[PDB]
Amino acid sequence: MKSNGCRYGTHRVIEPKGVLPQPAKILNNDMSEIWDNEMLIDVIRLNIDSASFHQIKNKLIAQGHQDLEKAFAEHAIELTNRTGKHKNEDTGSGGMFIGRVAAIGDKFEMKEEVKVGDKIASLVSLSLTPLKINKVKKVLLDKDQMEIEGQAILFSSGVYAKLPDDLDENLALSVLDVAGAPAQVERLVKPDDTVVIIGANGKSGILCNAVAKERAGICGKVIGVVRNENYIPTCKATGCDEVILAQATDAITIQKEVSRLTNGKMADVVINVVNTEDTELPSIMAAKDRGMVYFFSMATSFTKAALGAGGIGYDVDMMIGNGYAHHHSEIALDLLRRNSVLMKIFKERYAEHHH
Amino acid sequence: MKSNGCRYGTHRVIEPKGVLPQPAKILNNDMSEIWDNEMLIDVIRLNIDSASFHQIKNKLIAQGHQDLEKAFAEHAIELTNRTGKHKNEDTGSGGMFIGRVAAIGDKFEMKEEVKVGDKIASLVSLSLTPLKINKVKKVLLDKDQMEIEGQAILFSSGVYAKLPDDLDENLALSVLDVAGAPAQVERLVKPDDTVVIIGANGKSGILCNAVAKERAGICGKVIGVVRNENYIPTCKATGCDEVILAQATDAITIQKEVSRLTNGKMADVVINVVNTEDTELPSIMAAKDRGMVYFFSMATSFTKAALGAGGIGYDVDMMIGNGYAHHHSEIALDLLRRNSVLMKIFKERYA
Ligand SMILES: NC(=O)c1ccc[n+]([C@@H]2O[C@H](COP(=O)([O-])OP(=O)(O)OC[C@H]3O[C@@H](n4cnc5c(N)ncnc54)[C@H](OP(=O)(O)O)[C@@H]3O)[C@@H](O)[C@H]2O)c1
Ligand SMILES: [Cl-]
Ligand SMILES: [Cl-]
Repeated sequence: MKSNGCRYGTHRVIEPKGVLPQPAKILNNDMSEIWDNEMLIDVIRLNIDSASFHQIKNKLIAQGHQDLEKAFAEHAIELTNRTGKHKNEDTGSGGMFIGRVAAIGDKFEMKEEVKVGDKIASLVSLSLTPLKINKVKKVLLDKDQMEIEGQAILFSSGVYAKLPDDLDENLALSVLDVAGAPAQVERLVKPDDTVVIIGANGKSGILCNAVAKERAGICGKVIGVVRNENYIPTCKATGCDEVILAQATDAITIQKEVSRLTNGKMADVVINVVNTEDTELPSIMAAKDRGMVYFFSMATSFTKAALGAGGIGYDVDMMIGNGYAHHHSEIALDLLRRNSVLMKIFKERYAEHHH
Repeated sequence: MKSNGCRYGTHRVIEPKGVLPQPAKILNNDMSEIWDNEMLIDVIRLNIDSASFHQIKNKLIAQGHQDLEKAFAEHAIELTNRTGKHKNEDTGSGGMFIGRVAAIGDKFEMKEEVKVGDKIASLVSLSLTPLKINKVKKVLLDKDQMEIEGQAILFSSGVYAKLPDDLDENLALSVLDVAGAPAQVERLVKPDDTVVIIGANGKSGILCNAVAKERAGICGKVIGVVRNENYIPTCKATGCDEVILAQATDAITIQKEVSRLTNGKMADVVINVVNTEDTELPSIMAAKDRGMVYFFSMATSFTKAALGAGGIGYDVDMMIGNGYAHHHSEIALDLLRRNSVLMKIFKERYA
């Protein structure tokens, strides 16, 4: 194993030469030998980023491909062979994965105690991970996941977690992919706050609904936004006091409905968890003056948010959703254990149980 | 005056019929009749964004033509008369306009007090501004300016300011262009904070250096980051206690040098104002734990920031720098009037 390993894994970077793995366009996908403080994982399953999966899927369809599950599998193997990593070349987003530890480097900065063989989750993005895909066993088009056989590198700077034993690996894969959303909502929402959750039926949305109502309290107000009337009971069961039916791209409808529901006061906090483009301005226009707009979505464009707010004279704080926060995996899992409505939904949507 | 006017400009949106003036491709430029909540202005000069004027030029050179200034005019007439606005259809950008108020709507949400015939600067992009161009008088290459004889609409949600009576027109516009940056930094910097300003030598950077030192005060520490050793005196003159020499795209150098100047404590606040790509992680890696990173540059990539920080286990807050903040014009003009060193550099650079 090579000796002088950058904990950020600059030694894997190929192009351009002076940037770190995530902004890098091409990384080193050679698992023949690892560096001194890397880590090798035999990859079970990829959870591609929802904003990315949705963009690739719509790309393959516009390209006219016949068997999406095959077209997607080819899309993965091709891009990972050419770039070294599954980073979407149009959105910049990645995803995460679960696997079994193959090789711990001599100087790997062991955080959580894991030995060779343990089954862990890479909570850092696929947008920075050197990944080799040998075969794609299965594409799950409606769950953003891919069973594969392959290997990936964890740098000593990366975030990882030994899988909980109380849940199945696929439910754990799903909750951990968005564990940063409820952790951040816990910090943003104060008692008596009005919170608007745009994309409230989604995977991170239903966790944010619940945490938002816990934090805002009996006299706070949680408002979900969805475009399918069938989602309304789930949004209310997971925390929403009110639900607006609107396209997340519809700024004028969302602003009028939030205004009506709040006597013109609008929202202290807006949480954006959709996976499509052009929802920046609708998110901004739901916020009270000097309110907080937290963009968790990887379909967010920095330019549409910045110029969207400025163009209409909105002075609101606009945050870039950080998928990492300290203890987020513990905080997310604790939310599931405390909330059985949420645990039931997650198992039904993302786990593979029997009866 | 047409009633039921939308403060956001939707009533002047033609294509697509579901989004706001900014992302829309087609706008209505009929200045024959304005809405009750609008302001008609007589545009004197069009100040196209550098990257847009450095695209209409580098496209017309290919098809030949003549003069280049004579071809930019033709392009703008066609774009504004068809699209309804001067938003580039490739870079998606547009600068600002100066001119004189011609009509004030009855129910218009007046911000700064102006009258008919006052000379205003628009603080929203041309990318959302209904614009009609009757004739171009001159096209100022390399300065990105366009004298015209046209009119433009500001919506009740627009932002504008009257030109100062006590500062050069070009000096004031140059500072109005970046006024959102020092206004927002004075909210983020607390007393005794370590602040790192990446791009400390630029136009918005020296404004941020000064605000950062004022707010952080005698026992705080302001650290500039520049690529060129000739920039150190300017940074110090405008507030940096220290300057780091490094390429903005070099996270590992910047991180080691900030650890050096701070005994490994790093920055409570990192301010990024370089207009160059791949500077997200270099900005993040200068922050201490649970520190704040402010991205003001349009070169920022949302996913590079979000997935940069999460990818390395950095629990820092990251903010999209708004080009607008309440009273930002007055806040930046007052910063210039209070700070003579800053004022002199500005007049020397942009007047
Ligand atoms: N910051 C990070 O590190 C990080 C990590 C993971 C995820 N993310 C981002 O967070 C977002 C949510 O992730 P997720 O796993 O929760 O995704 P998800 O399960 O697919 O949820 C997306 C939700 O958005 C809704 N939606 C999308 N477009 C809409 C529109 N135009 N109008 C109304 N609703 C719309 C969808 O409802 P429909 O059924 O109506 O489409 C769905 O409920 C994604 O953008 C993802 O990229 C970021
Ligand atoms: Cl612009
Ligand atoms: Cl404090």
